[PDB]
Amino acid sequence: VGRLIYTAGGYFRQSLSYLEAYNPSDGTWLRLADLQVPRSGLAGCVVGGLLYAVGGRNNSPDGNTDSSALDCYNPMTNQWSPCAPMSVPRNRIGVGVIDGHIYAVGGSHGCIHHNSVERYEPERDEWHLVAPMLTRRIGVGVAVLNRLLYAVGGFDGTNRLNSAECYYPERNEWRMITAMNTIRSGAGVCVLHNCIYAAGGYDGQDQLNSVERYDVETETWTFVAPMKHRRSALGITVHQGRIYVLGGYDGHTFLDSVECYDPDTDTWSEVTRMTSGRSGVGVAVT
Ligand SMILES: COc1ccc(S(=O)(=O)N(CC(N)=O)c2ccc(N(CC(N)=O)S(=O)(=O)c3ccc(N)cc3)c3ccccc23)cc1
Repeated sequence: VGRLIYTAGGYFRQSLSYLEAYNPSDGTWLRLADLQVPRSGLAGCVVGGLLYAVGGRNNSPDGNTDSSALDCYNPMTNQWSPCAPMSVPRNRIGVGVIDGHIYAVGGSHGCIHHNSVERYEPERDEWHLVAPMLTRRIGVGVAVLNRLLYAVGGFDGTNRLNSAECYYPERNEWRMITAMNTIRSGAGVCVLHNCIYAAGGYDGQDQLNSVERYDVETETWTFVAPMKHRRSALGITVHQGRIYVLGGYDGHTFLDSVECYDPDTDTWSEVTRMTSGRSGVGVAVT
């Protein structure tokens, strides 16, 4: 009877179709309607209390194909419903919500490394392209803060990135903001109390466990306590003023651990474990 952390899809051995939700007050997991097609490297977001699944890579009998798909899940009806697909496929995608619109940002088609972002209008059920990013980004993290969209880290097709750019919908243009002190692709990026948090990811050498935040007051990146477990391609969300990071890859095993970050005490604790270790999930809280 509360807001829940949903995790859709993921990977373990092959692409996953699970939808599950976690209740933080009683620490319990719920099993909900599976995705109609299994996907990993998708992103999740919530608009108008609906759960949208964006992008990822399909796994199917035809083959493993990068997805263009947008699908919408209603917690009241426990039902998945297809919507209009994006202009292009996008694996390793990031998404953010501004003014009840979904921004699909970056991602990979084959090895087209996208730098185009498109915006979906739920009422109209339409996707319309907007200004493309300055940089090509896949495995990119996205965050919205004061109606400004941030794309953080990723891989441009040749380099792993520590830059981050910020989108002013007002002007429909992108500007580069201060780079992170760490190169992160596949990171977890969320907003919490006027900070963007980039957590884990891959710097090109090893999977990361460090966490840094961009304080927009200072437009500079600080380090904070690190996670207990290295993890790349994690899912991240914020719930009741704490950060949650779910699963991911450590270079060795597919994590099932869920860690919770208290900004007040600047510490991480492991609050639970998922039912199955996985990575590349989409996460949203409604
Ligand atoms: C073989 O073992 C597996 C390890 C992970 C998975 S996955 O389910 O999580 N998955 C599914 C997909 N490709 O769609 C993904 C894989 C790699 C990514 N990165 C590349 C990027 N950002 O471009 S990475 O930086 O995080 C990274 C780099 C190197 C290593 N060794 C590990 C991770 C992803 C980034 C965002 C979302 C998903 C990603 C499946 C098998």
